[PDB]
Amino acid sequence: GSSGSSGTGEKPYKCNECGKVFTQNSHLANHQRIHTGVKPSGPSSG
Ligand SMILES: [Zn+2]
Repeated sequence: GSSGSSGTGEKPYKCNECGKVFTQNSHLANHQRIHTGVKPSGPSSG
């Protein structure tokens, strides 16, 4: 199962999605936001 060598890098917080890194955790989490659907469902109107 895709048991290949695609993901080298020992970091505390890395956005595997793109390949970035953030000292803090929140930074990475908030960033991952762009790596997922963000349709205007809540009280937001785009
Ligand atoms: Zn990213």
